Amino acid sequence: RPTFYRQELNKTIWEVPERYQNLSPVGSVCAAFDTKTGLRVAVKKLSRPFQSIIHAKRTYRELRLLKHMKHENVIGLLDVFTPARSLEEFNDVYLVTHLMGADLNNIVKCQKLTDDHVQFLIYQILRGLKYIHSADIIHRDLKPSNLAVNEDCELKILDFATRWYRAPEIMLNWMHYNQTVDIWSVGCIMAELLTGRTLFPGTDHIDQLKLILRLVGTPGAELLKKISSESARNYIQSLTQMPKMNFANVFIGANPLAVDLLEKMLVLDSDKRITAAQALAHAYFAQYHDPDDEPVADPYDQSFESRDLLIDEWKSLTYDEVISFVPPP
Ligand SMILES: Cc1ccc(NC(=O)c2ccc(CN3CCN(C)CC3)cc2)cc1Nc1nccc(-c2cccnc2)n1
Ligand SMILES: CCCCCCCCO[C@@H]1O[C@H](CO)[C@@H](O)[C@H](O)[C@H]1O
Repeated sequence: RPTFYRQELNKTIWEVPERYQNLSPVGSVCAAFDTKTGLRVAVKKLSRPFQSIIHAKRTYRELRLLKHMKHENVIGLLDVFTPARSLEEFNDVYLVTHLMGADLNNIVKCQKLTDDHVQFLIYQILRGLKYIHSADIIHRDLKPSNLAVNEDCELKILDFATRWYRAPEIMLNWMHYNQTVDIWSVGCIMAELLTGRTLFPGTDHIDQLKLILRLVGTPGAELLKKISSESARNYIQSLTQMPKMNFANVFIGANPLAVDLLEKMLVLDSDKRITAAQALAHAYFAQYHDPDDEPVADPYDQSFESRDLLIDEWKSLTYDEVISFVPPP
């Protein structure tokens, strides 16, 4: 067991192994210098991990999730620790990842992208997503500030305005969503990268749905067939502004294939939305698409998700996960 040390930061007690030095708060996440490796790291101290049942499950969910992600386009776990010598002391959890230089927002402000940047950047997201999706994990909150990019235009997916990127079925509250909610988002992100501006800058969610509907159009028979509620079906029709544009005239100076890919991602009907795996093979990624370098996830046991347990059991589960962690090489 390493030796620990205490520090008060922006009115909060951080205690970490001395391995991590020079903590400085970026937002409760500090940047720190991992002296084992000389690399800058990010340290998250989970707020009130075991305060309620809901908190306890999320603590656990995030640990499991971080312990599973092992792909170059997705954030991974360097370290997890607790200053606690035992289960009974266990009340803090800290997670460690690579520190990130920039997110997609920063890249946006700082340089105007080549077509070739947009291809390489979206390619990485999709390759990340084919790996998340293959584990039956749905991101749900893809947006530029959750995409980290280094100096070589390499990208990692993480999770820390969200709605600009949300699939419309989420904003119309179905209890059941599939993985292609994440593809809606990728298309919102791509569009932004090519156009320089936000595709649906909605003041509120109904504003969002309106902008969506005038660009992609009102749903086909085939999709109206799948909506059970008359109220829903009426409400949707109730938009209802100046018609399905052109789409292609919103992106006029862009690469014809980019625009084609975007047409297959920004499909109202999530049954018809292109998947990450299919999107990988779309001609717009001809420069990067390598079929033998696009791996899928190991089996991932999320039977815990359906489970309703006591704080202490969630706290115990989380403790086993902490104790059994194996650092990467
Ligand atoms: C230190 C840490 C601990 C945990 C996480 N967690 C995650 O990144 C994550 C990734 C994917 C998911 C996927 N997921 C599936 C289900 N749902 C609903 C969404 C979540 C969730 C959390 C990130 C980090 N890293 C992190 N977080 C925020 C900011 C920074 C950071 C800040 C500044 C400079 N460099 C890095 N670094
Ligand atoms: C206002 C524009 C939004 C129209 C409704 C979005 C259509 C979303 O698509 C729907 O996704 C569901 C969610 O899992 C699936 O069950 C349905 O099969 C699919 O058609």
